[PDB]
Amino acid sequence: DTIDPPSHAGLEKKAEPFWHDNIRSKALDSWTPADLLAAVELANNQLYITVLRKDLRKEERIRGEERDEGLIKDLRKQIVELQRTILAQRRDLQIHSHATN
Amino acid sequence: DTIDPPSHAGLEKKAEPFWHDNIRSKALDSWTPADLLAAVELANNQLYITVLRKDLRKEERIRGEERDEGLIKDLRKQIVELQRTILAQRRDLQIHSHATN
Amino acid sequence: DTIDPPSHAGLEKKAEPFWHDNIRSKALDSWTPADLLAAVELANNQLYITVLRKDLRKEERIRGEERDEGLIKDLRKQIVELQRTILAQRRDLQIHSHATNGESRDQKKRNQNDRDARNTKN
Amino acid sequence: DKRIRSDSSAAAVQAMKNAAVDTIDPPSHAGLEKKAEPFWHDNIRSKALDSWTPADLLAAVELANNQLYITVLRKDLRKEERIRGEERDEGLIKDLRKQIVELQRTILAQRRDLQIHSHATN
Amino acid sequence: DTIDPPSHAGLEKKAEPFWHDNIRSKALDSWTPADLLAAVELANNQLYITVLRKDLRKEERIRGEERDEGLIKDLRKQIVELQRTILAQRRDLQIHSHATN
Amino acid sequence: VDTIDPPSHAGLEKKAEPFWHDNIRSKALDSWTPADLLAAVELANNQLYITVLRKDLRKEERIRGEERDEGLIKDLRKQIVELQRTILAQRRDLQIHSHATN
Amino acid sequence: DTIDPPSHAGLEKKAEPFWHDNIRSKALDSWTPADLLAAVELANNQLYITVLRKDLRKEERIRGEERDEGLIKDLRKQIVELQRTILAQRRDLQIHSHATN
Amino acid sequence: DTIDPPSHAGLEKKAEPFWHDNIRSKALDSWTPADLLAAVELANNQLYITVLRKDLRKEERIRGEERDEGLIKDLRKQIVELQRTILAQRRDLQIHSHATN
Amino acid sequence: VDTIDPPSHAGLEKKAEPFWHDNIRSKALDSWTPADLLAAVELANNQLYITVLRKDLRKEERIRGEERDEGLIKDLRKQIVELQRTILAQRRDLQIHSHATN
DNA sequence: TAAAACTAAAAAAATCGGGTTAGCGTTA
DNA sequence: TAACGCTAACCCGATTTTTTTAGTTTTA
Repeated sequence: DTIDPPSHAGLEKKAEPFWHDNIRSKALDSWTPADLLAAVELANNQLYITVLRKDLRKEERIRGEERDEGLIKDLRKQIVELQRTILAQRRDLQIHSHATN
Repeated sequence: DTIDPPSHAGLEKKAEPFWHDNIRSKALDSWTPADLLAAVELANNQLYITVLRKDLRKEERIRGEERDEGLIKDLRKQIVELQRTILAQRRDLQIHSHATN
Repeated sequence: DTIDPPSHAGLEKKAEPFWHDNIRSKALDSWTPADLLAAVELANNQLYITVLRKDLRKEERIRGEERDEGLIKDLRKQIVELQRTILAQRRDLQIHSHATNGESRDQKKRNQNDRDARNTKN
Repeated sequence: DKRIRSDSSAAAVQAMKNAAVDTIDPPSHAGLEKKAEPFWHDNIRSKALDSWTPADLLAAVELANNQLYITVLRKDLRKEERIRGEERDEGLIKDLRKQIVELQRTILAQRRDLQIHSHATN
Repeated sequence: DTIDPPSHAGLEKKAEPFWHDNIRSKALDSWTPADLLAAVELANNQLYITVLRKDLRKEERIRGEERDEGLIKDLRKQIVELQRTILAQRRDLQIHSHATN
Repeated sequence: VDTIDPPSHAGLEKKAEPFWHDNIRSKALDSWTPADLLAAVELANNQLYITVLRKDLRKEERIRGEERDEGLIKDLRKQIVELQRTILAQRRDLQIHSHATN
Repeated sequence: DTIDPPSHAGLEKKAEPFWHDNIRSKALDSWTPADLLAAVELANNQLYITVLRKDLRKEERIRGEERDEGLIKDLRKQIVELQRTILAQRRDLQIHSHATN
Repeated sequence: DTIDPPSHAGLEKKAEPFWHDNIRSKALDSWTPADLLAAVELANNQLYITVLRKDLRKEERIRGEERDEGLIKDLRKQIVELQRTILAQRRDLQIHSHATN
Repeated sequence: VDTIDPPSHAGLEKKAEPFWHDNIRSKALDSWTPADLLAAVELANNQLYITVLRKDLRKEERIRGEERDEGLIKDLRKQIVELQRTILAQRRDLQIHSHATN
């Protein structure tokens, strides 16, 4: 009850869980080839947030002179940029809540 | 009564109270798998504001030469950025007041 | 009647007056659990403006070499940013005037009648 | 549910009831500055008294404080513009000029949010 | 016939000509107390443009080493910012052409 | 007669009069309010000022060698675009843009 | 048949070809005096792009130490800014395709 | 079954898989010559994301003094810029989900 | 004759002609005004210029070691996105975007 | 060389044209 | 004590202004 991702698109291995969730959220007939390309980019981004968040939690534990507040500031911003991009991607595929019921 | 969060998404442990509140705000049938991924990001952010606010109140108590006005300025900005992101996330899930009232 | 704020959300103690005012501005049945979380953030910000304004008035009194014009400039900007964020928060909860009274054009007459009353008096 | 027709007798009662109570008093916790009261009274009188919610009144304090604060900054600016020679701080002059425009634009947004802009009142 | 400006608002003396022109541009009954406050800010800005333009013409006459191109650049920008603000203010009072034509 | 005269206090520059006359003729004379006429002075002054800046820019572009100031050239180019975009907004505000006049 | 450009507006001599094209693209009766002023600015800009592009092609030929990558970058940006301004100007005069098709 | 890309447009060789997917997502009669040019730019961008992502994963493996956090920051931003441009391109060709579903 | 010829003064580059012909054919010939043809030259020149910048970029990306200029690489990448976005605006302005033609 | 400050375009908020309720006098 | 004749308040979908934001330039 799913589709398999395009080979050329380059879905990361740990992103598959995310891919399956996105595809199941809209009628299977309604996925075009163009949409499936776009869905790879969405899944990759949803994965990448988990990776950056891990990086950030590490840096926040360090305390004293070693603590890099500049890096902390950057990781915080990169996480918000991804989150907002993901909202745009969802809207583009019409799998945002307004379009689904 | 509620749904359980996706394992791969990475909901932080102290964010569960927030997760439960968000899911209860809209009919259970109307949550898709894509929406549940998005709801993890919302809950994590609602938690993270409480964490930053604690950090800020600490720095504001310090007075004299030790007081870092640059860090105070940054924490204040990061808190507004999160707040505005949360409004966007709510709208995307249709759990903002207009959609529920 | 009112609602009590969520424990986990972390409403600051001196923010309670603000919380009560916001909740009373819309029908109690119409508050969801998601909205109540959002209402804590609104109340905290309405409090925090009063705190920054106090900080600013202090710095503006200082004169001479000690006067920090850079800090004065920053506090002034932070106050406008908060104010604009509060307008967005209000809109999100539908407790801004448009949502609690309707389209602008549908307020025209209501107001006229009041202006009229106010003359008959004088 | 629907609001009373502005035709109704009922409507004309509320209007007369309204103008008897001339104004509302500002929330204590909000922190209206003392010299801002004149501005507060003008804003409240510009729309029907029944139509002010508790949420709106909090927001109206922020509007009044800003309308006052413009007069304060403008005084500061006129002082600096008189100074000439080496003492003249063109950097501060530039900043005061910008802060005044930012406030002005914020005030327009605040008015619209409370529905006391001309479109809603005329 | 006209209205008199609020005392506390602080209409500058040389701004009165501008004040009178703005008030005459819409029916006298239709000015509320809130509008009159707002109209002071409009009149002060229409005055202030004339003041800055005088300052600019002075600096543009100076030539050689004394010429301050940085100040010239700033005065030019300040004049455009005022002009754009005045268009917003006009719209807010409904004395822009669309509302009066 | 054909036109209106500009408000004295507004400060229409002398060489801007040709522009003023063109703008006023572009909409019915009865339809000009006192508020509009103030706004129309700012429009005319800006339409003049573009011609002045353009002259300044063409001078600097002729200079070549070490004397050539590329920083000033860059600034004059930007100032001219900002004015042009402001003029579009001003026209819209007076309803003398093409959409309103057919 | 065409109209002749206003003298005071300052249409550049080599811009006339552009002027003629723009005027012919909409009914002659429908040009007001205000529009003709605006049309001069459009024609001057359409000319000036050709001039900057020539400047850019010169700089791109130079190679070695003499090559100014900073100027190349600036000329590239100035050309895009003009192009986008021209789109706005066209729309304002209602000689864009939507209005004429 | 498909169309062949314009020679002058310059579709990169490894982009062909992407090209085929995009063309198949809309009725063949409905592709104009202008659209086909635009579709080359879309395909090239969908390819180029895979290339940048590879570059980024390399830099993220390096640790110690050699690690360039500045380059890591830049690659992360360039990937989001491409992704947002791709959404605009899709909308322009009407092969986004709203137009096809 | 199923196309139009470009205005001489507009300055269509020689290698841009293939692009010009494709754009003109994408909309009914009667519907091209003289103003549109000027605008269409700018569109064609930009569609060409992307191919030129992309070639420049691929050269710089091959260089590795100390010679590699990451600053130039960053700039070329940005210039390519700016052009792309401008082209979308130009298409819409001429009504040869898919919505108008489908 | 990073931090502050500008600036288009997209996402959002307000407005608007035209239709439908439904209250409420007022005429009988 | 009704029935009828208006209007005000609300509603749906379209379009117009405005804010927010992603992204660039500037300045110390």
